[PDB]
Amino acid sequence: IVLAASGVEHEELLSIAEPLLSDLPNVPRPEEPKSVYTGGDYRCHTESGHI
Amino acid sequence: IVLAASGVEHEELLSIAEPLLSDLPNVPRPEEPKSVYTGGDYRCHTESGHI
Repeated sequence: IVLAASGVEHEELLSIAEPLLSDLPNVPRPEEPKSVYTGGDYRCHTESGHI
Repeated sequence: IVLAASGVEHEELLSIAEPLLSDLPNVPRPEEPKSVYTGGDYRCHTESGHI
């Protein structure tokens, strides 16, 4: 998680977000899944109601 | 057009069906269309309410 402000001086948002967002428990980020690039082909002629 | 009967004497059937079909005009038969075999592939998933 990450906040991001575009018009807020840092002290305001920090003093506001510390009391609320400091309670989330600590857990180590699981690894990312795996994707590979392969060839392929896909095909679907439009509906006969459009031909 | 061809008439095919299973349990009928030929002469009676011919006598009945001669006055009705003999009047059709004669015309050369059009040449049969053609199709050449071509290996291909087809895929289409079922409606996704039944997976």
